[PDB]
Parts: sequence; C-alpha cells; structure tokens
Amino acid sequence: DHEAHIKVLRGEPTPEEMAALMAVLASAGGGPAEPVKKERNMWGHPVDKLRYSVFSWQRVTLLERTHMRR
Amino acid sequence: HEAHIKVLRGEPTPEEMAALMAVLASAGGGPAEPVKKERNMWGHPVDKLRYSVFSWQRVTLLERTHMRR
Repeated sequence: DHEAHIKVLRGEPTPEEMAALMAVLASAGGGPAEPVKKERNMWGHPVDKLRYSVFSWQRVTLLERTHMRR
Repeated sequence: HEAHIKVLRGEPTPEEMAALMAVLASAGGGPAEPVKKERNMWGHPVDKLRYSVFSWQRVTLLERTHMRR
C-alpha cells in the first residue's frame, strides 16, 4: 500500500465526529478539476497570428513545436 | 581577350566587308538595354503551395526562394 491518506494528526474523535468531519470534507472536496474531455482545438491559436521572418528560428522552436506537441 | 568574328574562306573587298558587317550589325536585334530586371516576389508560386508544418521544403524551397538574391 502506497496511497497518501488523510491524517488526523491531533485529537481522538468519536465515530460520529469522524463521520461529521468526513461528510463535511467530502462535500467540500473539489469537483472534476482538470476535466476528462479537454479536447484539442488549435483553430486560431495565437502562434499562428504572429509575423515570422522567413528565416526565423521560432518557425522551428515555437510554431512547429506548438503545432506538433501532443 | 575578346572573341572576335572570323572569316574563314576567301577575302572580301572593303565594300563586301562593309556590307557583311553592316547587315550583321542590323541583325543584332535585342532589348537595347540588357540589365538585371526589377525583383517583385508578389504572389510568387512558392507562396501558394501547402507545406506541412514540419516540411523540410519550408527551408529548401520556400525560404531559399525568398532569400536568394
């Protein structure tokens, strides 16, 4: 077992007070942060708006990098 | 060190020499002012092509075509 658990570092609550603590913390706990269906959509990405000199190395290290990074 | 016209057989008289050269000089048609023409890259074909975002032709065709002078 290698999960990181909640620790009551001080105090010794009764099982009712444990239940109250858990129901509060569990309903306070954040919802679906970092959502599972964050689609990719590169339409109009800011890197395509920039002017690049025809020989600008940022055409490799910014533009192509940004399109191809997955 | 210039390359001169040569006549290889027979000798024309000065009159025939003048007529020969005069007609050849008349045949020297052309622009009357041969010099390096004005550069205008507007709408050059290489800008019209689709290049993959990682296509090496973005270096060896598109960029070299724009930058070459």
